[PDB]
Amino acid sequence: SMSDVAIVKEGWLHKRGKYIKTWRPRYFLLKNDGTFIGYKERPQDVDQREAPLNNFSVAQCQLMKTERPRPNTFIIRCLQWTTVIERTFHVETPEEREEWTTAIQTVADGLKKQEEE
Ligand SMILES: O=P(O)(O)O[C@H]1[C@H](O)[C@@H](OP(=O)(O)O)[C@H](OP(=O)(O)O)[C@@H](OP(=O)(O)O)[C@H]1O
Repeated sequence: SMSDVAIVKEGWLHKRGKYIKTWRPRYFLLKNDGTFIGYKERPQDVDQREAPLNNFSVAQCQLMKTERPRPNTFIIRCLQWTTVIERTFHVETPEEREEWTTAIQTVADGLKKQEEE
């Protein structure tokens, strides 16, 4: 339950439009349970956390790193019921990128191990 109610990583990143190719600021939270919730601003109190901007599952995903159109870009491709969603993000260093990427992967491995048994 409670590990399964925790926050793995949170912080700001750039999120690119699907179609309108602009980077936009989002405060994101990586949850143990596999949800990835994003916000316009860093969610102030608890009450603000309850109106998110972005919401997807990242248990069952591919973590890909790219250097276009910006260095330290990454793409998350994650299964979402019957379809995949792909989302493109950006951070200032490859080391930040590598930390975000490794943390997402940590959440997914957590749950792949639970599905196995
Ligand atoms: O702005 P454009 O390029 O037209 O494409 C939008 C944005 O990328 C949205 O990201 P953001 O909401 O951060 O602005 C995204 O929301 P999600 O990534 O949360 O799904 C929309 O997905 P849909 O509403 O799901 O179709 C996608 O259609």
